[PDB]
Amino acid sequence: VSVNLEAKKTVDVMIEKADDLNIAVSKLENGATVIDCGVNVAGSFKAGELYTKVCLGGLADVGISIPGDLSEKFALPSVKIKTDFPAISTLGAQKAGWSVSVGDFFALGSGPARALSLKPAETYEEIDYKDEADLAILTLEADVLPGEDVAQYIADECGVDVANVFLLVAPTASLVGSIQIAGRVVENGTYKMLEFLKFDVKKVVHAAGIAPIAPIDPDGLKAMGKTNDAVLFGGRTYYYVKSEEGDDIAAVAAQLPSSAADGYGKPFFDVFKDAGFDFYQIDKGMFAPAEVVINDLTTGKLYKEGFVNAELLKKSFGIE
Amino acid sequence: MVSVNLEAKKTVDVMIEKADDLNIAVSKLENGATVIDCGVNVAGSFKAGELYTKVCLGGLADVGISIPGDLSEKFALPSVKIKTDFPAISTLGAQKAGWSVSVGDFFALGSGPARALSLKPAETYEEIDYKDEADLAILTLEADVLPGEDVAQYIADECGVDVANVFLLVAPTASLVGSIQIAGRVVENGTYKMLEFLKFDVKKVVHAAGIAPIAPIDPDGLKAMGKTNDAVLFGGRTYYYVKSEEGDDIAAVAAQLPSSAADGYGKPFFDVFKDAGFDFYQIDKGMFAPAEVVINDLTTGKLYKEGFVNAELLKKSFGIE
Amino acid sequence: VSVNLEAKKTVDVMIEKADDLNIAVSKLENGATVIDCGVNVAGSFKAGELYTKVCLGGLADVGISIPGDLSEKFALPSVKIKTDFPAISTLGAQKAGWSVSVGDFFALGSGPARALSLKPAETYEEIDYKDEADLAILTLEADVLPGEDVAQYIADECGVDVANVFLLVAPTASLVGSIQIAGRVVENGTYKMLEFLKFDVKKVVHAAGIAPIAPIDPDGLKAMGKTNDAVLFGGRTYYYVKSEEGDDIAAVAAQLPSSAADGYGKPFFDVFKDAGFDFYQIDKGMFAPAEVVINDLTTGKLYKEGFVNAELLKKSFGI
Repeated sequence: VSVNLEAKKTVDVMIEKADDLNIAVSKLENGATVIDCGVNVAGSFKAGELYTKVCLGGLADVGISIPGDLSEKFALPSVKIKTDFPAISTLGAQKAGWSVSVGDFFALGSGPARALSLKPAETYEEIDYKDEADLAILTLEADVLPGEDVAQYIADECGVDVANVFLLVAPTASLVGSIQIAGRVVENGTYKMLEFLKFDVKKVVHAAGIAPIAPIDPDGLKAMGKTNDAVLFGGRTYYYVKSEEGDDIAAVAAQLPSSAADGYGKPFFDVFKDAGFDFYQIDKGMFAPAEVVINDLTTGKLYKEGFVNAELLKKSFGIE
Repeated sequence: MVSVNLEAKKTVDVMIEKADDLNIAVSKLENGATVIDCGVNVAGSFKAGELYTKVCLGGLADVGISIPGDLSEKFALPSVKIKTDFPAISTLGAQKAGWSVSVGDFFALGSGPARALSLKPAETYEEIDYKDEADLAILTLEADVLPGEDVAQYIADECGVDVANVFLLVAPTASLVGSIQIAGRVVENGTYKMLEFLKFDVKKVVHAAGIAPIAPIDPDGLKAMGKTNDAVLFGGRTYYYVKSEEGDDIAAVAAQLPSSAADGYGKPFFDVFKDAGFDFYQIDKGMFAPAEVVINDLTTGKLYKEGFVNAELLKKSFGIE
Repeated sequence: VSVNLEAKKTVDVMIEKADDLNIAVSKLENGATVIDCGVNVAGSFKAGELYTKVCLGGLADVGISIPGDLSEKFALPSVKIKTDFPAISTLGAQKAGWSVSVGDFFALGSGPARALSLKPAETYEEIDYKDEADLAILTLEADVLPGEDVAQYIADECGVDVANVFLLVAPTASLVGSIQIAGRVVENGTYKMLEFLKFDVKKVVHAAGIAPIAPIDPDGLKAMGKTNDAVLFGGRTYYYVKSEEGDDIAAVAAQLPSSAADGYGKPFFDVFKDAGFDFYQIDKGMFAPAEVVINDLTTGKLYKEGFVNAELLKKSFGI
């Protein structure tokens, strides 16, 4: 299964329905396409949904719901994810694993083009996947549009013609930004499983999750904080795994939630501030869902750890 | 400039092709207009109600019917969810029931895209800076009987289209599609209150979403009006993403918007309407508003939340403990 | 409306997208099609959704929602159903009313082929429906794939050529099993209406419901238990009915939930174990949704009976 060929099905919908989605498609002088989903345009709920689905290599279903009840409790529009290709979609494609630095353009790149450039190499080793395709689709969290030199750099790294590169872009501080980041709820768990817990994510057979769409804050530092908090305080995840002899799934579940990290307990913006706006001072294990539920198909066991913390989410977003 | 009639026609064509699957009935009038019965002599269906509602929004919103996942003892009902990235155009340019249709003994409020050709009422279109241009007109009608040839001819003439290119969708208040389409007005009730009562410029609403329960169907048209209003006024949640300008007081828009800000809030609408001697004039029109309102001001990053979903009044309205 | 012809629309998507859905399509030498949705394959969320839609004869919408609000409350991925053909979809097709026993293959058969073989006959009389079709589509809750003899038995019972038989199969203990059993939340109430309450289910005009996907347990008895429990402690239903003079809809509503049954209150596995693993000692009225909501369109009345029991769901699932 090819993440670039599969994601191209959704890129084609985005391009055909650009006007309906409040996004803007441009062609660079070299033939690459840029799809502005939030820099100079508003984007839309559906554009955010489709952008997230392209980050996932087309190997997940993405929806926007309003979960929550007939009661006084706080509820928000939320992004739900379902995937039956959990390592490939979330780590082979969605993870923002490519540092894109060209002139004054700096952004983390996500999406299926990462599975042609193999960014980073160790992820593709561990999930035993690589793509083969003649087009490359990357999504970029950035406050400006990339130009011709960024497209050429991505083309060369992916081994494709630059006229076959497609770049989707939206700032952190946009609706599409809030949606795509909430849509990383499942990814934050599989990456913590792989990098921090040393759990083999090829064992995760199915996965789903949901996290709220953070309010959009025009300050990019504040938007980083509120969008991370959406996942960390508001996210729920469900992983269906096939354990093997010697695995300790109860420990994986207990270790996974954001609350197991050191420095947990404050809105991200405040954590990052306490840390001197420096990542060396931050436990990256904090980047994880609020709540983790794991069904081990090998034993029939169900584990539930963490919980959604509505008080900390409301603190983050500025409401009582 | 997007056309609400041409966009809604994509959904009308699915309703026509799938009419038997949807439990609705399409007829052709002798003057060539099309009538789509979604509840007068037919049962309609969940999907008919979804699609009816999408047509009322001009095709410029997504509409779903959710069955809530809530593993607790709390009361929960099937609900209508709305998402729109054209908020004033979809909800006010199309959805709002701004046309009083009175022809012989047929009387109903007309909603949907045809309003944006007949400009009903004029001030809405001036304030949202939108008018359609189309050679067909689609109107939905909350009525207990099917409209005939003269009603279609009147709508065609007011819309400046040929009557053969008129499409009328009809469902009683007291029907499944009536409860769905009125729950689907959850976002509209806030945008119209912003425009008409709070004098807020709704062209500043960039995105909007909302959800409201589907009221139980009561065969008494006056009781059905009360229960379906109550679904929004007590059960509706709304989410408005706005771009404020200097001098706006978004905190005050948020606080002023919910149904509970109105005088007379606090009883089922049937009882409010009766205590008021069944006359719309004795009613605070600010009462027609969502239960809960959340506003994200994109200009500042602020989040505001006002009002609340009132389960006790939904249960009282619907007759359950 | 033909439940076989309508379900074939979904079968065709399952066939075309088999690799994308982690299911396996095979053809037997006699030309029948077997679609393995969980025996030797993982299946998927979308396979389970489409399997459940095929069980309902294509006459319902099925979704998988990822509920999970902003609170400490337990929430699980759940299956939602909406239907405007409630007796035909849930009893004429979905109900697992056909005992399939051929050699050492034993399973209950669900889906549209039941409306050709008329299994059982009384259901088709009471709902006033029968199909007419030249293909037959059956779903089977089984731990092994059926072979040519099972396909030929189905073909002959349904009056079709075996080359036009389609069998979908998944074990109880699989993702598709958990999904398709949670998808029976509305059927559990319509069957109990017809069989236990003697209520005429042709009066149900619309219906919807939702139940959680149970955790998958590889023990088939424990899987039977946990997937039952998803509906009987976790399921909500909504029936829109048209009562007539003489009907007592308040009594229907009160008598329908799982909690009105004898032996209610323990996870099903434990109920069943106490019963000596014998369906004779079990009140089958316990196979009902946890919560029942009825709107009587003739009167405008709303009734709500039963309730979701999150503590017993948690007990059943071991958390």
